Amino acid sequence: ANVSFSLSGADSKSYSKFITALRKALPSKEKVSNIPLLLPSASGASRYILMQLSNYDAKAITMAIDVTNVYIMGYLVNSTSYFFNESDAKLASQYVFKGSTIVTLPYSGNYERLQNAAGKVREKIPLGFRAFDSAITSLFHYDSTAAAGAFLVIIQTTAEASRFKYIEGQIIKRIPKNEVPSPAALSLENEWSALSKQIQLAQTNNGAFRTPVVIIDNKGQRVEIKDVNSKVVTNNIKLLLNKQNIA
Ligand SMILES: *[C@@H]1O[C@H](CO)[C@@H](O)[C@H](O)[C@H]1NC(C)=O
Ligand SMILES: *[C@@H]1O[C@H](CO)[C@@H](O)[C@H](O)[C@H]1NC(C)=O
Ligand SMILES: *[C@@H]1O[C@H](CO)[C@@H](O)[C@H](O)[C@H]1NC(C)=O
Repeated sequence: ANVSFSLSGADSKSYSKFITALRKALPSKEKVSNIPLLLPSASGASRYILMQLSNYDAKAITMAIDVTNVYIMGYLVNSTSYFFNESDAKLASQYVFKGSTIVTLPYSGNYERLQNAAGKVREKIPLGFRAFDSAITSLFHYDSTAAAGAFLVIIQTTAEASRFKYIEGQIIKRIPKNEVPSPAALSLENEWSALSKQIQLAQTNNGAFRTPVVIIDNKGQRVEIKDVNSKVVTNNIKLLLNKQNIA
């Protein structure tokens, strides 16, 4: 695997080192406003990196991540791989976990689909170390009725934390006790592509966003980000979705 993390003996520093390693494992040819810009495209196997995760009992699964968007495609346990039911995952299955028995999951990997499958919205799914441990166990034995919920936990704990310092911070605060994420965290998840797009457009607009991005803050209030001097841009977002993959 290109990156790996083990919950056994982990603390806030080992988690942060892992997230930092995930961010550096993603290819990038340039930075925009000091933030690494993801590749507009990649071909073959080079389009994916592998992330190995082990729970407290040392049971491990390996997940494949699409480097152009940090989306999880599927995962491998024993000699069976499971991929989301969507075209990008179907393509990924042609290049990773070669030789494994490929199982197609009954849902795609976007949040709306996963929430419906799990029967619960992100606002009510606890995150933290024990939740992470529990999610890995569910996928390790492929408990089909818990998989969607397990993906919701893992995606936010890895992919979303790699995209935003604030979300990385949310997991750290939840190490001693699981707790649902804040509305602010979910707001950043939903606006990642919009923020990525505006930061790139701002480059030929003297730092100002063409269209303000609206999120909600830690106090539950509506806040507008309209320029690259915002704290969200200088000290929060850590990866940018390439504009060619937005609109
Ligand atoms: C990820 O690991 C694979 C397998 O060793 C390697 O071929 C590939 O170059 C790595 N990708 C990156 C960008 O680290
Ligand atoms: C995947 O989704 C398609 C519709 O987009 C459906 O026809 C197919 O049966 C699904 N496969 C699985 C594994 O559920
Ligand atoms: C993988 O093998 C382990 C050890 O036999 C087993 O506990 C686990 O359920 C298997 N996972 C799947 C999804 O088959």
